[PDB]
Amino acid sequence: KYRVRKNVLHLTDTEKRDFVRTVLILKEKGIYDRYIAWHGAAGKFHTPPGSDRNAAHMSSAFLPWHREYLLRFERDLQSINPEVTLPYWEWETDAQMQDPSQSQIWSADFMGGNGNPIKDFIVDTGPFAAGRWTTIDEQGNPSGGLKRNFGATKEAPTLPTRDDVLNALKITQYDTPPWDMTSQNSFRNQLEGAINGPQLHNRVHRWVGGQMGVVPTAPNDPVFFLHHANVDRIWAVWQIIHRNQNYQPMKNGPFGQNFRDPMYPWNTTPEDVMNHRKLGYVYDIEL
Amino acid sequence: KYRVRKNVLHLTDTEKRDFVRTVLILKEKGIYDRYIAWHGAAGKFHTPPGSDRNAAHMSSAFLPWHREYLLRFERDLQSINPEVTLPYWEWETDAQMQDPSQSQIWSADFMGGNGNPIKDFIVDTGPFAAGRWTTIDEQGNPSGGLKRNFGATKEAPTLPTRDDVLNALKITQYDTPPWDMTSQNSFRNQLEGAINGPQLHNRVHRWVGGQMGVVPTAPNDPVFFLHHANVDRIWAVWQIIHRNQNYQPMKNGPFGQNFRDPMYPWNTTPEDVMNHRKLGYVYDIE
Ligand SMILES: [Cu+2]
Ligand SMILES: [Cu+2]
Ligand SMILES: [Cu+2]
Ligand SMILES: [Cu+2]
Repeated sequence: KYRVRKNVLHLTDTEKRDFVRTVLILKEKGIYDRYIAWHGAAGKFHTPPGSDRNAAHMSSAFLPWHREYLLRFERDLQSINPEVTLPYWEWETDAQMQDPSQSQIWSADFMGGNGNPIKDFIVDTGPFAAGRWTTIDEQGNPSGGLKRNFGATKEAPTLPTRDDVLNALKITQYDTPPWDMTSQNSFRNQLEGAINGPQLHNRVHRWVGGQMGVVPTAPNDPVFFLHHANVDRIWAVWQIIHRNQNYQPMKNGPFGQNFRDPMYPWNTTPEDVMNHRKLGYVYDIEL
Repeated sequence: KYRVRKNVLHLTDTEKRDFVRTVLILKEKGIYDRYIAWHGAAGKFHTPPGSDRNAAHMSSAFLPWHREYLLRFERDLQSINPEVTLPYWEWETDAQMQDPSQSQIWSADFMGGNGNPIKDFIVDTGPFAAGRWTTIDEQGNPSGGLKRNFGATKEAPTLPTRDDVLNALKITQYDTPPWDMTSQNSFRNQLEGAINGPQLHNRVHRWVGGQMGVVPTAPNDPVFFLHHANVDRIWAVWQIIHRNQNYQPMKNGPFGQNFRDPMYPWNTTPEDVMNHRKLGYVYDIE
């Protein structure tokens, strides 16, 4: 319960500065790119092979995989600066703004702003602007700078709402057979946002555009973690509320999606990460 | 010094059988694919990005990466059957055969044969023949069966010799800057076989052909692990010959390559695996 994960909006200027500084060190040290590689690597690991499901997306392990991912990332942040925890991007409240792109998350002392359409949507402002921050492609090579294009798409013009989130929280079953993009009455599939998609998680990715708009390049934007922190938070809340509903499938799902299978590229199981508090962190709204 | 790793040729018919069994169980359970994927994923992790070095090859970590690789793989074998250990293919003595394709390793009770020249060099004999063993491409999709094409290439018509190995054992330095394939007087580079390549390690791969001959697909062929078992043994010998040499670079190389850097996709450092005996295994003949 010790590590407290705060809403981006409640961060002090000092906190915002400290977080960015720590990320920039993770980048400079070679560590940040391991996260990009791990995420892409899970996308190529299909469960079972030739299925549309993979280790991190399109099936039950979507939630615990990303939880494990953020935890490792946070420990790395911590090892540079023990005062630093992983903030979350409460995007359903940004959604309530007349213009969500005016959110303070996108300020130059934080994430920086939207892309420059004269420079093919290259991010120009903030700590991660072209020149200060280099990106990698799906092959592991430099790809020339962060891009963003907020709301550009027809299918994802807006961020998910507070009501979308509340409706997902009403769902009873964690997941359902056949444990994929077609599952119904599935919290997992709901939060992930395949149900009449893109909705919720998938929608945020789409809305941001740039590298975030394409799954294998998504972690290239540091806001990927802030976004996923919000997803992980929504999930933790679902668990608090539905205390007897456990992870599914317990067994006899595809290998890698069961409660006790390891989650490639790790040996970590969904069981290992089910109780977030046990992992050493808590979300501010729990207090 | 408890788990002992044997020469393929010294295995009993039943050791061979149980090894084959255990591999097949690993495949069926989905665990084998993790090894294919880890290996391909580390091949796309360049250190630094854009360099020709990657986490697992063409730089210093090649030896400790694969040692860690086989360590985890053998543990997985063990969890199915505590009697099964990783054998090693001693390809330099096989090279002394008139026709190395007649080595017992390729018998039908073990690894199976060379590919069938009529059926696109699809392997059709042994436990891993098409219809009995599915294979996977660079992108993780099914791909239609094991292939092999022994000695079919101008660049590797033959396996490496006892003398190739003996010579590599003479190099004084584990490795040398710039910690890549151009490294001179480098043990790691010699063994990997980029010096006037393909030699040794590189050569064994090209000689086998099929999935073995292209690095991101190589672990589709179970013979990968037997080959790298031998590479690992060879490093083990060298370390004993040069007892006062250590791993390099200790701190000057790219991140991922230094003594206490983690080796993607694991947190394991080279340091963690410098002592194979500490890891819980020894090779028959030491
Ligand atoms: Cu993801
Ligand atoms: Cu995502
Ligand atoms: Cu390799
Ligand atoms: Cu190899």
